[PDB]
Amino acid sequence: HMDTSILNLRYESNHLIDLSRYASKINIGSKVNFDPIDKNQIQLFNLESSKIEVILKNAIVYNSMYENFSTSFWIRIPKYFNSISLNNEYTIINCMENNSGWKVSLNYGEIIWTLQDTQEIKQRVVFKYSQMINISDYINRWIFVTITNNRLNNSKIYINGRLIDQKPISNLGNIHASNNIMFKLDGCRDTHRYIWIKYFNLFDKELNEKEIKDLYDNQSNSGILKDFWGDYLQYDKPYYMLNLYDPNKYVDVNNVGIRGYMYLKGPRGSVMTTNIYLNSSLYRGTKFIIKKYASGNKDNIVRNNDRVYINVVVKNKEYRLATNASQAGVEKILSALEIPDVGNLSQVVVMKSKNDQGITNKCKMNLQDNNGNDIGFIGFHQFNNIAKLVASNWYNRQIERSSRTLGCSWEFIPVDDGWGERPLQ
Ligand SMILES: CC(=O)N[C@H]1[C@H]([C@H](O)[C@H](O)CO)O[C@@](O[C@@H]2[C@@H](O)[C@H](O)O[C@H](CO)[C@@H]2O)(C(=O)O)C[C@@H]1O
Repeated sequence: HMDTSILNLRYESNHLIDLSRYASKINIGSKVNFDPIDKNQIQLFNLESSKIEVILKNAIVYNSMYENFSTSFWIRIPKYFNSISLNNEYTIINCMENNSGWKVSLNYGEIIWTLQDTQEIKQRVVFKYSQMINISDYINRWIFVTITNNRLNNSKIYINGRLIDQKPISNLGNIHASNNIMFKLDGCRDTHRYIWIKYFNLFDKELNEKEIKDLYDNQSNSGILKDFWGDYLQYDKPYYMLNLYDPNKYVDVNNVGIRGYMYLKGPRGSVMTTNIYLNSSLYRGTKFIIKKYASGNKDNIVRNNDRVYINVVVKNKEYRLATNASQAGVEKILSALEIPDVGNLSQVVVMKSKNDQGITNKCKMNLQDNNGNDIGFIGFHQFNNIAKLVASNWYNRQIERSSRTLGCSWEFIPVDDGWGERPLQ
């Protein structure tokens, strides 16, 4: 019954603007980069001119002993690669003046919130993520940050709608924040560092748990499927495949044609920089390309419920993922077929977004016959110790979001500069 956002930065009507009633003024530097496909995604480099300043209407400048307030935004932070990034806290969102106010800063594996009163009393709340981990929910993936502040008790940091850390701030006095907000890498020693950011909001209350969940859901664009990094999933774009039940395996073929089969094999192998990161290799196996079938939309964005074809790239040539549904048993083994030779075989796939408590960006792929009847979600099944890819209605008959739909949960991984791995070929 009341929108509590007092700043809402959004790309609309050809400009990045504040949608709130305050219409705070925005100044964009010459070295700010925008995503051509998703116009709201903003890239800030470690350069002077790569910045955005917001001039706040005076009535919303924070100068108080008592007022509760919150902030939210989405961020995508490239993997830290070099020891130059160790022990180097750098500001990214600045509303400090004369050593009072608030800021968001980053450090190796950290997102930090700092409040400081006019007597120089400080409090920090921190989200810490490891870079020594097989598959990270956080490294180089879009994350939803929310920070809330109750002047009588705690400051809280949430990540993807989940509470991470809370610390008391009731000892802080008057906090006199800056007249402007500066989005800019300030004090970062790594010359190659950047961030992606979108949807920055300020709120004039402490947001509650539900409000934060709703904000997360709404801002996530659930009508559009996402790749592994959290960007829009696209047609005609090569992707490496991740199966969430077996994250240490990758997709391979051996032989194309109807006597061949797709399968999962492991382990993936590792990428490493000693003391800096140790992760599973992501660029392994045969790449998949999503192809337009039924969609009436002209763009290359894959939408929830889009019926598509899936192509497999083998030796730089495209083949069609298909199966003969007539085969005995509920599990229908998938093959990589010459596109002209697919005939009446089952090949149409319905793309669907999943969302739950686990990792973000999950996709399901429901194979259908040519009459539109379900063959089943694409997962895998053991045949003589070989984990062959299959379409199976066994998945569709399982309880939703429960652990038995893990095997048919996939993510699509394109090569990305914030990951830094070199493909083997
Ligand atoms: C709750 C229950 O009965 N669970 C069964 C399970 C279900 O039938 C299935 O998961 C659907 O929910 O099936 C089980 O596996 C069976 C094998 O033990 C048996 O040798 O062969 C069966 C098929 O002919 C079937 O595969 C399973 O998945 O564990 C048995 C389990 O109790």
